[PDB]
Amino acid sequence: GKNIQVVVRCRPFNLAERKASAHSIVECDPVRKEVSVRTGGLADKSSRKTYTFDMVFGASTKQIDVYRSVVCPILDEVIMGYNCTIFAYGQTGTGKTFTMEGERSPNEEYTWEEDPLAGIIPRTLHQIFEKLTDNGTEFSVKVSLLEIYNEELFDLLNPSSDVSERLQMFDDPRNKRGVIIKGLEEITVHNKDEVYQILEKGAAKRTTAATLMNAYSSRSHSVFSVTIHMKETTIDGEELVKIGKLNLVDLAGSENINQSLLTLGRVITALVERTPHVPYRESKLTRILQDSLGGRTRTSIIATISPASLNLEETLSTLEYAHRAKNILNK
Ligand SMILES: CN(C)CCNC(=O)NC[C@H]1CC[C@@H]2[C@H](O1)c1cc(C(F)(F)F)ccc1N[C@H]2c1ccccc1
Ligand SMILES: Nc1ncnc2c1ncn2[C@@H]1O[C@H](COP(=O)(O)OP(=O)(O)O)[C@@H](O)[C@H]1O
Repeated sequence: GKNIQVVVRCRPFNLAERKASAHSIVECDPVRKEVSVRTGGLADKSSRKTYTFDMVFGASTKQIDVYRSVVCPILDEVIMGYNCTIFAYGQTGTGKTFTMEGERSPNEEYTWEEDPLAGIIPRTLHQIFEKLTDNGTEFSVKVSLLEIYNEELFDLLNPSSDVSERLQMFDDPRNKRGVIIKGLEEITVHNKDEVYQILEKGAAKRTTAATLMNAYSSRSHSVFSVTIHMKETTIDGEELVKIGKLNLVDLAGSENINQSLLTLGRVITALVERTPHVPYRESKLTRILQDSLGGRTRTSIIATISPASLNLEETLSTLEYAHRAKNILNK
């Protein structure tokens, strides 16, 4: 089969950390695909815990590095007409949103297409209209942003209804690994020069959500999905139809009440321990992404961590968690 691919990304020290000359307890070595953590002692002598992953990125990693090495390959499979999912997992403040969405560089330095701080989502949409418009492919693109807060579903892209409007989900009559999400708005994206606008509306809606729900940005789970309908007309004249779907999942903070987060962990454990029963149905998150966990979707997890000594317990928790997920087998 194809085991779930797991990569670790350690973010750098923030400006409010360097002024204190903070000592890092995290060492990354991409070539060895390892991440080493200082668990005690001194900088002259100490013990450490090491873990090997499918890939490892350190503080110096740029957004372009992440996209080229992990996303590009995945997007290509999506273009081939396959289903793919990428999870962002880790403690609040470690880089989940930065990685999945990115942000705008300060003082309007670049346009959104050239902003080096752009994350996976914008780069993906942009490239999509770049690699397909390149070919004589007849294609369409739809996006949806589904968010889960306290086990309730919200549409963060519907410009018609406000966030407070919760959605309903049901099991799909056909697909046994799928569900039906009543009301989930799907937005057609005609061209890259329409991408930014769609994302801005999402960010804006997220602000109203923050107002209404406590610690919304750290406790919610978000699923940004992109579906590509393609009518390919190869140079040989044959017209092949393909449907590609990609799920960019930004999970709630993992730091020590969140039924979806608890269940995801239990689903992963059940899968790795080969336990007969997998509790997918015990949460909205796992029911919605059932196929991404031991199913027929290509899945990858980007675990984000802090290099600060103060986050040791949480960083170790994140690594152990990510480490275990490597043993999951999809098809
Ligand atoms: C001023 N500096 C300090 C902060 C500015 N950052 C900011 O406003 N940031 C929010 C906005 C900024 C613009 C996009 C938006 O988040 C956004 C919303 C979603 C969502 F899931 F909601 F649909 C998904 C991805 C993105 N990516 C951002 C992006 C970043 C770079 C290039 C292209 C697109
Ligand atoms: N690789 C990185 N390089 C530079 N800054 C980063 C990086 N990862 C995160 N940050 C910054 O640290 C803060 C937390 O990142 P964020 O992605 O919002 O965390 P999370 O979504 O995991 O809570 C933001 O201010 C962000 O700009």
